[PDB]
Amino acid sequence: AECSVDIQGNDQMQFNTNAITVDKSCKQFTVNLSHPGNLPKNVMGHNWVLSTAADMQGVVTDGMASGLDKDYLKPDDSRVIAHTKLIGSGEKDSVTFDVSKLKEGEQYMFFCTFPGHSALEKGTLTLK
Ligand SMILES: [Cu+2]
Repeated sequence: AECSVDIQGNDQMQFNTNAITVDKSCKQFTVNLSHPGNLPKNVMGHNWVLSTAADMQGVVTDGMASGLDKDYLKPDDSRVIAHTKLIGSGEKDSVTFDVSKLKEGEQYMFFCTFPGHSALEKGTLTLK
């Protein structure tokens, strides 16, 4: 949509897109994560996290390492640019971020930090 994307995380851990293109015109960008299916947060929770492609592994490891209670995102982790909370089936959440935080020509990956989910739930964000 205009400066927004509606992305989904389903019970067979996949995202409904794998490519997000944020236009330079947008001053803010909004992602609305929604979760269809019936499998609950502790078994198939999802979240939308944004970092540079280089930082990704690290955010994922230190988030995995931090636990359900901390929604698998290490607290005040400087590498995560924007993130939603972890949601189970039937939940929704959105995050708007400053597009001026995205550097032109850098590689940004979006992903889900919940254990084992990044292997299929992750894609690219490109700021044109
Ligand atoms: Cu996930």
